[PDB]
Amino acid sequence: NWLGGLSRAAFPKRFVFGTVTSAYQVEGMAASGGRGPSIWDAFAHTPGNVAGNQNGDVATDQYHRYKEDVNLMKSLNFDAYRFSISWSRIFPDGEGRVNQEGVAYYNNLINYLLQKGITPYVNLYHYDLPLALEKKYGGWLNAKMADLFTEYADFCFKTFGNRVKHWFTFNEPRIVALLGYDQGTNPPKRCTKCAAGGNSATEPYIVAHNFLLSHAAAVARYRTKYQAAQQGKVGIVLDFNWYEALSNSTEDQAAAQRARDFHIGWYLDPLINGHYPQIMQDLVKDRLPKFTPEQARLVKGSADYIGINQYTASYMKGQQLMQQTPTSYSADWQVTAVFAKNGKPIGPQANSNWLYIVPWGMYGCVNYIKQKYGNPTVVITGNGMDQPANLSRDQYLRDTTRVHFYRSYLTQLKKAIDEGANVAGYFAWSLLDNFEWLSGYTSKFGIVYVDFNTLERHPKASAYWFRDMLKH
Ligand SMILES: OC[C@H]1O[C@@H](O[C@H]2[C@H](O)[C@@H](O)[C@H](O[C@H]3[C@H](O)[C@@H](O)[C@H](O[C@H]4[C@H](O)[C@@H](O)[C@H](O)O[C@@H]4CO)O[C@@H]3CO)O[C@@H]2CO)[C@H](O)[C@@H](O)[C@@H]1O
Ligand SMILES: OC[C@H]1O[C@@H](O[C@H]2[C@H](O)[C@@H](O)[C@H](O[C@H]3[C@H](O)[C@@H](O)[C@H](O[C@H]4[C@H](O)[C@@H](O)[C@H](O)O[C@@H]4CO)O[C@@H]3CO)O[C@@H]2CO)[C@H](O)[C@@H](O)[C@@H]1O
Ligand SMILES: [Zn+2]
Repeated sequence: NWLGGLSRAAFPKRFVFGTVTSAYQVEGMAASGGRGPSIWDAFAHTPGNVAGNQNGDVATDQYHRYKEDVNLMKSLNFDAYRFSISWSRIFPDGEGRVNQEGVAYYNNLINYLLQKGITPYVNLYHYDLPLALEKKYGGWLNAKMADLFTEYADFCFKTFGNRVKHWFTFNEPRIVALLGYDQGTNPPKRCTKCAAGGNSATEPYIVAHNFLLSHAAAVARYRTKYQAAQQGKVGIVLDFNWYEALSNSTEDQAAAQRARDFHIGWYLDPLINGHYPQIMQDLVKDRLPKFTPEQARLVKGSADYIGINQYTASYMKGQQLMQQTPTSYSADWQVTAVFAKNGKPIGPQANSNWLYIVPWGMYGCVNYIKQKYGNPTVVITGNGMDQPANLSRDQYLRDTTRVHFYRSYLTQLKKAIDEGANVAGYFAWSLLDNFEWLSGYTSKFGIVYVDFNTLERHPKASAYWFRDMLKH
């Protein structure tokens, strides 16, 4: 069957199904309703940065259309909606004055979701640092971010936490560290060779450390001030793509494990075990900041659940570990990614060049977290694939590849859960075609088509797939 035996009955009782967006990617009204600019507003408005010089000024205009979009998700039988609050929509300068119109938007959205029986899962941060904080403090390079983020988090807990019971602090700090500070292709565009300055061998580690410390401080505030009354939870969202040893050699198996440690262990070992992975300590040495015992104790156990964004997989080929002059976080891994084995590609690519369709990667990631980290509560916080630009409306709607993608990936997730993985929920990226960062509007991840000329929504085949699969 086109559902392939999948239904709510195929997953644990009370298992949560949702869709996901992020503020800058869908809201629009980027310079309206009192919102202050983020580092992404500045970046996207700079010619050459984004495909077609596009930006999120309007995006999908969810700001005005949110009731349409909530009605749609309810009609598709989803239980939950993961979205983010724009920090600069609440605090236009990142600190100080509150934008009451901004607060009103999120109240209206949260209240309508609950009215419609959709549980809000709320991210505090999704790449969108207030520009004022980047300029004044140097953003995530500054340890003061822990205080600044905590004050922002505190406001959100106070203001929305009587209704919001499922929080995330950050979205993919690895990608911020990697693209913002190693490669320098995302804001603030820092790297060794970059015009804005930087150092690809040191800054990604500083940035990751400050995300972990800020996460821990915000959760400490939640637990000490808000938890007793509000009785909600706070997690974090981490990207994890699977790495499989290219061969059964000791070298290749070590390479795959090294890649896992530099990718997900970078954050999970501090969050679960209170230290960075040993291999990163051994290889990165004095470039890897050290948690004090007090900080390690604040960070350890500070996530109530682990959000995982899972998309793809690759093979890893090893080498003899070498003494090398440090150049970048990326080069520190001492591995080679490989996308074919025995002459056959690991899988076909979606529109995004990095996204190989490899459903067994979902099983790989979830099983690995279960076995390595004491089976923590995991939520799949984003999974999906993209169509290219320039298709007709009807071609977008007949998204048979995406239907196959979800059926296969969810079957692999089911396999891991049936083997005992502690997965509490699953969220499809995305509800809507949206502003896909550097790809702008040239990458279409939605189960719902958005006509970017008219802003009309049209559910794709994959939307009706979810509706059928999720019927109560
Ligand atoms: O309906 C509005 C809109 O829907 C869009 O999506 C369509 C798909 O294009 C179409 O293929 C899909 O057909 C499903 C059907 O809904 C299921 O009920 C049926 O399930 C069968 C299954 O085939 C058997 O193997 C199994 O044993 O039994 C079940 C249940 O009896 O499977 C077919 C697919 O083969 O329906 C979607 C939703 O309508 C359309 O693209 C668009 O044109 C429509 O406007
Ligand atoms: O994109 C959809 C949606 O989900 C989330 O998107 C994240 C993904 O979770 C994350 O895996 C993805 O990471 C990519 C990254 O964007 C690429 O820049 C990077 O490219 C590699 C390249 O493949 C290599 O050949 C080269 O050597 O190195 C570069 C990196 O230096 O590959 C990784 C995947 O391995 O990034 C997405 C965001 O850009 C987000 O939460 C959401 O907002 C997205 O819309
Ligand atoms: Zn509008």
